[PDB]
Amino acid sequence: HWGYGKHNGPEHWHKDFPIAKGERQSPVDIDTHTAKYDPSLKPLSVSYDQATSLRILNNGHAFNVEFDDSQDKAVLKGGPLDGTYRLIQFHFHWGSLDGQGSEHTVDKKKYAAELHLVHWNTKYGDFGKAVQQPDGLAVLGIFLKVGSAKPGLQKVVDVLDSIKTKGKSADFTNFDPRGLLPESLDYWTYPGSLTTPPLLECVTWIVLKEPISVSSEQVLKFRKLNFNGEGEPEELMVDNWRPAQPLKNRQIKASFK
Ligand SMILES: [Hg+2]
Ligand SMILES: [Hg+2]
Ligand SMILES: [Zn+2]
Repeated sequence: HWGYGKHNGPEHWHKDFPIAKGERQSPVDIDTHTAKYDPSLKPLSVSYDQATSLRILNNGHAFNVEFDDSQDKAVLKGGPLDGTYRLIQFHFHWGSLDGQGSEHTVDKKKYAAELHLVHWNTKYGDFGKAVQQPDGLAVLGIFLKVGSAKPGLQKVVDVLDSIKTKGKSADFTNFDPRGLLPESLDYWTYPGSLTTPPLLECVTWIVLKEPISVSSEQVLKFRKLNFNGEGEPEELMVDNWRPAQPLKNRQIKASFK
């Protein structure tokens, strides 16, 4: 069962998920001097005002904040995207130290964490169907640096106690993901994959240039979570990130000059 340790971590995934060595795997290093401004991108539309969060869940590898996605409540459109993509869940990847934790990197710089807001292409009807398509998914990726507290993140931080171990969930309604956005919507975009098994190559990545700042205390609370389920040897949930993968035959575009 895949994880992030020595015996079941990213170096092992290809054995059960051969696509791990595929042609459009994620994450990737974003070489800022190789990415090219793309004037054919429309502005990005992040419409999260009617968002309907339901629950937070520790899934053994991270925590998902889940959303009701049966209607166009929280949606991503515009930018490199055709049509409407519905928010289904968000989650983070983080490190054991501030010097690591992000999945994407910018000129090889690792941020302390990365937030992924996962959306699925509404013409495919549901999420399961979206993941059979090369344009099924769009992930908004937002870097986290240690700094000032992010007030919009505190609700999440405060619930972590109650979902310490694998399989625990807690009610998590009326959470507003807008509080997790940086001021600018400048981004890089490339065709990629999910960064966890089964590593399906269904993703349009939209990675914001501007990181959000979180507090040391905020990040510290992420690191108190558990990989293991209740009553098992304690393995702190830390360093749940896949390192950068071969760019291969791919182009990263900027939305900004
Ligand atoms: Hg897991
Ligand atoms: Hg796909
Ligand atoms: Zn992720």
